[PDB]
Amino acid sequence: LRSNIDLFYTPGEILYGKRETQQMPEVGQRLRVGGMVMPGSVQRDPNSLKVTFTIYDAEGSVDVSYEGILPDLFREGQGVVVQGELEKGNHILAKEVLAKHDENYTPPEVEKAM
Repeated sequence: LRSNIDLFYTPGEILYGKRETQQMPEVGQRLRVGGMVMPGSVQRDPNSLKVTFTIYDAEGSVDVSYEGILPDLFREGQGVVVQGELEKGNHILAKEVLAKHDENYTPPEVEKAM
């Protein structure tokens, strides 16, 4: 199947199969995944920007480690997007976390590489 940039999964598709059976990701790879943050799941380090949360949908759930400056929109019970790398089973090392605030990403060849 095609569409969008990169690939993507969900908290069903990382466990059950990508939207039919297209493949499963590598425990060695980078990927992206939307899901709804479970309430209460978001632990954050009392002294650090580390997070641990779970994201689910009407199907299954996955865990997320993130560490860093979290979207100020990110909330307990909204439909976020993760991206980063597969940890082990159904857990993602997020590398950014996004709060479905549309997002766009300006490339290099505009800012200071015109």
